[PDB]
Amino acid sequence: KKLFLVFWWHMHQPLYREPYTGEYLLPWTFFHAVKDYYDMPAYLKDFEIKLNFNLTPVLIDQIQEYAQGKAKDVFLEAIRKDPDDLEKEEVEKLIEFTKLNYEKPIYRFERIRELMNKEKLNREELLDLQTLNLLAWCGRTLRKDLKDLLNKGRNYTQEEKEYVLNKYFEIIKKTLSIYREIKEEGKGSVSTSPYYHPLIPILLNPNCVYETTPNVKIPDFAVSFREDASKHVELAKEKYFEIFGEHPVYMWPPEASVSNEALELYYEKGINMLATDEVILKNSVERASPYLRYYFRELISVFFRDKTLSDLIGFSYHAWNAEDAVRDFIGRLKKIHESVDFQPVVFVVLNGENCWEYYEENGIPFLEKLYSTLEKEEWIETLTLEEAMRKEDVKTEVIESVKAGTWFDGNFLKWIGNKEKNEYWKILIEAKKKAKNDYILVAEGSDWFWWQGEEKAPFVEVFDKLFRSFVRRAQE
Ligand SMILES: OC[C@H]1O[C@H](O[C@H]2[C@H](O)[C@@H](O)[C@@H](O[C@H]3[C@H](O)[C@@H](O)[C@@H](O[C@H]4[C@H](O)[C@@H](O)[C@@H](O[C@H]5[C@H](O)[C@@H](O)[C@@H](O[C@H]6[C@H](O)[C@@H](O)[C@@H](O[C@H]7[C@H](O)[C@@H](O)[C@@H](O)O[C@@H]7CO)O[C@@H]6CO)O[C@@H]5CO)O[C@@H]4CO)O[C@@H]3CO)O[C@@H]2CO)[C@H](O)[C@@H](O)[C@@H]1O
Repeated sequence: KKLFLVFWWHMHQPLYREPYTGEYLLPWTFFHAVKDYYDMPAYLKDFEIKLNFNLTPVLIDQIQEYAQGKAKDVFLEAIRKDPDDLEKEEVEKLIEFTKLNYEKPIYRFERIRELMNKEKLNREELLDLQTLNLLAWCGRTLRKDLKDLLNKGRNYTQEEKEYVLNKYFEIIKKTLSIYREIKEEGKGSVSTSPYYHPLIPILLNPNCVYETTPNVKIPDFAVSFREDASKHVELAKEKYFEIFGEHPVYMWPPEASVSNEALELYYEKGINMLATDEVILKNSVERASPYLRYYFRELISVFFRDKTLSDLIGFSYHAWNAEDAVRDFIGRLKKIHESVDFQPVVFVVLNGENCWEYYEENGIPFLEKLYSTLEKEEWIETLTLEEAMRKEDVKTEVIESVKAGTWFDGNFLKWIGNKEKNEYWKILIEAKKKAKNDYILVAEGSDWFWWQGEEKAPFVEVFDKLFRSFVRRAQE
């Protein structure tokens, strides 16, 4: 009797490329590419288990742009430049960016603490700040090549910094290939999402917000987004086929978001399986075991992730020592295993790039201990998505209706329902009436609405500038 364990690491970045200037206004795609997007699948070279990945098409577009040397990245130019050539504005952004990341364990360099305690910075100190910002995002693979520079800790030259950049761009150029490689070796499945990561249920039917939050106020949706919802899915299928050579039969719905109408859309577009959130399961059915393969109206397979295990990795285990966290994780799988007659299916689904920066050593002690330990538990079988979709010896159940929501509390309030978030929807609704091109699809990505109307964090104004630029460009 086995427990079936399915990791599904979701990788996404909204489009940071401003459409009028072509500049990448935040460097987060570059930094998560060099730290995580290559290195998360690359674990499969060293550990013989199954791990699955989701890549949004908008992320893939940006990785390709960086791999070609085409990406004009404003912050990265502030890193690359000799400090003598830095504008005052570029020095401020470098200092701001350091302070934002300063308490993260990946930034724990003695030299950074000293630099941030100085009132002014000369060229040598700025060179250190530039290079250490780069070295802080070093991924597992380059830890070996760059160990000399990591141990040096200070007194970096312009040529050492350019060496690090050259090795980082080599990593980016290999990033799409490693996803192809682990798929072709059978080591993991790769999925995608609707193209710009929108909230499909709201594009199809905004009234679905009332199923969980009946008293919320939303704008007047006087235009249809339903064919845009189709286009997001259709364009992602085309991109996926081009990159990976298959029609996608599974997709990750952005923010785990589902509704009855969204499930019908996915099925109509040929999607046979997806996953979503446990809170949605509990909001929708009575005997709500998340260890079953569900069939929505006998038409599309639906797994519900184990929210606790997914949240433990995402939010809690960063502060634990690696042995304790892995013992706790395995102990929780043991409890699941002993609590049921059948072979349970355990989906662990979370973002694959955002949590590691809070773990000691960028999560490498934790993930190496976890994957090493899973390799030796005979009663746990890690599965690809294809295997989980087809495994015959699992328990199943038919489900006829879901309560629309997302993995944020089972509802849509992170993206709609207050004055500021509603103002973005109103802008989009008005722009949709005059849209002439697919930049209206870009503006439907969930991220713009996520950041809107929150407490003012650094660079939040950049997301707003991008959103409105795509909305403006869509109408021309
Ligand atoms: O809340 C305040 C916040 O303050 C601090 O966080 C700081 C960061 O420390 C700082 O670096 C910066 O954030 C940067 C970030 O570093 C950049 O990489 C980038 O963020 C990207 C991100 O990297 C991308 O992956 C993408 O994020 C999408 C994501 O792909 C998508 O799946 C979804 O994911 C979030 C989801 O919507 C949330 O509900 C939650 O998910 C949880 C649920 O909460 C929970 O209930 C549970 O069951 O499951 C869920 C899954 O784990 O978190 C998910 C993120 O992991 O949406 C996001 C966002 O759309 O794109 C973003 C960019 O859009 O840019 C940012 C901003 O510059 O600044 C922030 C804030 O200042 C603090 O350390 C942190 O803990 C606090 O949360």
